[PDB]
Amino acid sequence: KIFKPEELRQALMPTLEALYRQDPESLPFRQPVDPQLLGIPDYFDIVKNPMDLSTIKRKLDTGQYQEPWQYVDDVWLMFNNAWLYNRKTSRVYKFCSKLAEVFEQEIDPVMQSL
Ligand SMILES: CCOc1ccc(C(C)=O)cc1NC(=O)c1ccc(OCCN2CC=NCC2)c(C(=O)OC)c1
Repeated sequence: KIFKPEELRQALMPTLEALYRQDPESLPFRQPVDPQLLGIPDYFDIVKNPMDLSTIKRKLDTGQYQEPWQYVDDVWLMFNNAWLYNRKTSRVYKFCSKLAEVFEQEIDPVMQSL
């Protein structure tokens, strides 16, 4: 099956917007982690493949995904980076867990429809 870029955008962008809409939980994920600004210079020593909502959105807008599972992989890369880097008591870690719950719920019916 070939998935056209606009088909993927129409189906998958609403699932990304569902993550963006989460407040407070999406706020640390709306832009790439800037380790200098945030005062966490060890970040890139631990997270080798950074990912965030704005990068995923740009990839959808520029047709960088051929298959739905590639989009899902990037969302999960974002989650796994945050669970890897952050302590389990931290805001970012617990916010990540909430976003993963939202995403699981949103992506399932969409995948059925694709
Ligand atoms: C200090 C440690 O922070 C982090 C550590 C790890 C990670 C990840 C993904 O692993 C992320 C962060 N945090 C951030 O990236 C971050 C970035 C910007 C934020 O807000 C943006 C601005 N707005 C809020 C203030 N006024 C208006 C506009 C936030 C935030 O607000 O989270 C609650 C977090």
